[PDB]
Amino acid sequence: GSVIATQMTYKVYMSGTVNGHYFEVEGDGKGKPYEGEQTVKLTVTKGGPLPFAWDILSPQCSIPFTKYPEDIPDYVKQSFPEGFTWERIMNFEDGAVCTVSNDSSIQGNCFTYHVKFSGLNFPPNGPVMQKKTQGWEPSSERLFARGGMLIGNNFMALKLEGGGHYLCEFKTTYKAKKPVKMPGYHYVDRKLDVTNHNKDYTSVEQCEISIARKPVVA
Amino acid sequence: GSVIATQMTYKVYMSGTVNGHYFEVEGDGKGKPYEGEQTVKLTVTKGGPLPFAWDILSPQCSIPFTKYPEDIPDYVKQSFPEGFTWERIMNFEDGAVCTVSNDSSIQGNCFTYHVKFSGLNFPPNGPVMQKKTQGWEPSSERLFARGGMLIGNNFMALKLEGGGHYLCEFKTTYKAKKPVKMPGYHYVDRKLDVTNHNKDYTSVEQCEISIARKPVVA
Amino acid sequence: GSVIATQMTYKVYMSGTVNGHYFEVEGDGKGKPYEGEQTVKLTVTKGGPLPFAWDILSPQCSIPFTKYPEDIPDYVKQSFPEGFTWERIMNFEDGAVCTVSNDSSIQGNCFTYHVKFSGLNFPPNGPVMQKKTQGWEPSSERLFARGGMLIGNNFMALKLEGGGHYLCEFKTTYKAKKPVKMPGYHYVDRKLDVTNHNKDYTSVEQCEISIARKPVVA
Amino acid sequence: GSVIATQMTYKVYMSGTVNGHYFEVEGDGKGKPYEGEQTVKLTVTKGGPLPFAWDILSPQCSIPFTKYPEDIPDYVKQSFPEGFTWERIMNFEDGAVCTVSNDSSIQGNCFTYHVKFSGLNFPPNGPVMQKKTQGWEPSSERLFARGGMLIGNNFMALKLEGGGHYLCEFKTTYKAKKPVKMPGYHYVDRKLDVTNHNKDYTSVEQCEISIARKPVVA
Ligand SMILES: [Cl-]
Ligand SMILES: [Cl-]
Ligand SMILES: [Cl-]
Ligand SMILES: [Cl-]
Ligand SMILES: [Cl-]
Ligand SMILES: [Cl-]
Ligand SMILES: [Cl-]
Ligand SMILES: [Cl-]
Repeated sequence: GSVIATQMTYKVYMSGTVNGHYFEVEGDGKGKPYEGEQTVKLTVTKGGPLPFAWDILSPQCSIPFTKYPEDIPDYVKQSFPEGFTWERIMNFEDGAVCTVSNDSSIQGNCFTYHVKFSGLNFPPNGPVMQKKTQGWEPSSERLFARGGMLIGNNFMALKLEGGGHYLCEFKTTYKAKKPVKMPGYHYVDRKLDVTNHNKDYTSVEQCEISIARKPVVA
Repeated sequence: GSVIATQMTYKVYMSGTVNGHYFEVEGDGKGKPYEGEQTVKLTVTKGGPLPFAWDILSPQCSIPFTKYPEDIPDYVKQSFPEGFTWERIMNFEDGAVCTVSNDSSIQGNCFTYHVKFSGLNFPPNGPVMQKKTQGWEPSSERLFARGGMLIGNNFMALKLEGGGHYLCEFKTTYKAKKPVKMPGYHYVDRKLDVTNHNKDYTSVEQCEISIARKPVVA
Repeated sequence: GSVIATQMTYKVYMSGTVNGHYFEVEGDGKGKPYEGEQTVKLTVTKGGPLPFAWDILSPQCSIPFTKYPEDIPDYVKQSFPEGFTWERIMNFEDGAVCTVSNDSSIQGNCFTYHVKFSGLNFPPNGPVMQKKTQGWEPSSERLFARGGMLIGNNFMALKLEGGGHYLCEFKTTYKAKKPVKMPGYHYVDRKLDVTNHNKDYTSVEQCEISIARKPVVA
Repeated sequence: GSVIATQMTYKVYMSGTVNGHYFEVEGDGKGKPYEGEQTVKLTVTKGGPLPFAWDILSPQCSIPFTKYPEDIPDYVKQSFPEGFTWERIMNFEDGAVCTVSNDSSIQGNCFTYHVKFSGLNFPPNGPVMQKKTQGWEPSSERLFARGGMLIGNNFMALKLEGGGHYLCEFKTTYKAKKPVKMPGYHYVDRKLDVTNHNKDYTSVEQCEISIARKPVVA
């Protein structure tokens, strides 16, 4: 409540590989953590232009910016100033798999995100390597507590050029760097929109709204 | 609209195996399909008492009873009177796997469900064979259209005796027996409660509420 | 050694569903269990002609007929006369999944196999429903002991019409009906050949050679 | 045949993360590529001592050193001097997942391997984070050709302290940097032994024997 301002900014430092292609990305964002609203601008600082769809990286560029009701303990925020980290597995329906690790720290009014992205087995003629994806459908992450950690499961889906979907299952484990009050079985709905970008996506702007809630039908 | 009364009844005829144990179940239910409210009474007619947790069978005992808004085409209802079928895969976090097939038909004011359940690899000392489960947490099924079919993905979870959860991923493919108007990316929230049962669950009563909706944060 | 003749015969009684299609199969086979050589004739007694590739059922039609060296304890044979059962999960690379349960008993010189097959989510335009498969490539099952059971993992592959492969991962758990001497980490190589069949595969003849061995490079 | 000496040496440059823990490793090895025999010495140059079992990294430290019969085209060797790369997915039975990318180049009598390792979701009280593993059981990789690539599937297993096994499924895709003669359905048996190491595994010596063969029972 005192550790996180109503208006925060954050920096993203991501590096990784996709089918063996190394790359680096830097971002500058801001938003209202208690409102669940945020925005960020990314810049491919190395390895660009990327030979793959930007969409697989968009969800890797900020959990603190999630609107949690008062009756539902905010796992991520509580962890600060200590901070926290998250580990993610992404299984695409065509065999591709990604493992992503994050470390979230805080310094005053700014959050710092260090991210390592590892993605491979993306079919050369698939939607990713052919850049045929058109953003993510809004999602709903199932979250529960286990071993002092918060685990989130999400059935994500990328909109395909000309109609259709490219499926991907998300599993993210959030690990606070200090004991916090564990939440109950809940969900976080999100809508991530790429609001701007250049011709080759070496520059991108993203908009995200994340709101937590109890089961709709309890 | 004319094929399905506001108040319907249905019969369930299920047979199958769990770790090689054959069994048979018969049910009698009713509800308001357009209200998404239903109830059913099950009776283990063969193989009882079952040496496993009833909870794995509860979700196998009625899609027509789902409240769909008017702006979201009801895939299942449209299929009638022709009817439809569904195929389901259940992956429990401890290795157990179940495949379930259903056939839904209609005769006047009564729906008939024929179900075949195949479940195996349930650890002998696990929550299922030890009957340590305590009902399902409310769920949220992600649904989209593909190849004239409706596919649903759900991150289900069984409440464990003494706290904790026993996870299970659901994937259900709904196949209408006739071309129908396909729906867009949506969800169906549910809460399935075992409202009554005898000492050995050879007799069970279930309550279910299923409501469809558009993404909470679009 | 006394419970199993050098020349045995067996009967197969299989029933099940594939994408909701019920069927029944009966078989009559024979072979030399200690030689790992066997043959069997199948007859679709119900639900035929099957609207799917026979190949998915061929591996479901006899572990006792496996040549085990003397330095490697034969898990399956030891279980007799008590017998044993096995549970199997089949994951095809295109999403299809099958769960199979078996019960193996013995009466004199004849083994009796009761089998329940549940398969679904086979794409309508896939190799299975389109009958474009041409038999299994020889396989190698990785076997080890756990909880008094023997678990086998196999990377199977169906030869496709015109070249190529249709992959399927096999996981089989063998459960002896009585405590037996557990084996060490080993393998069983097999070659299953459809030696004869009629136009619509309502009648089939299969040939199988199964030999156990220690790791080739220890 | 002329591009690869009968006696080669190689250098390994690996970096990565495990549950968010960054690390770096350097290796110096040698062996007889056509004999399938090789050895290598690893040194944790950064992030050591590693808080996890070394065994998960041992298989990441040399395909060129595999003995292929003459009747079976050597995919990896043919690719040189152009070289090749490989992408790997590792699924441990307790939920942990690793994605590994490699790039193999050649300069005279020395192979250079650049490796990126990403592993996460290793349970804090599991065999890996608790360093309770004792080397890999010998393995057998199922290999076949697809899309000009060679795909290998392996059912690996880590020996546990006090008996038992910690399972892990391997899937490796080999991508030659130039068109080569594709091989048929075959296998590669291996035995990887940690021949020496210091108290905290910041220094390790490994021995590997890899031999290719046709199906044992064709
Ligand atoms: Cl907890
Ligand atoms: Cl809560
Ligand atoms: Cl459609
Ligand atoms: Cl809609
Ligand atoms: Cl054992
Ligand atoms: Cl042995
Ligand atoms: Cl090819
Ligand atoms: Cl070959």
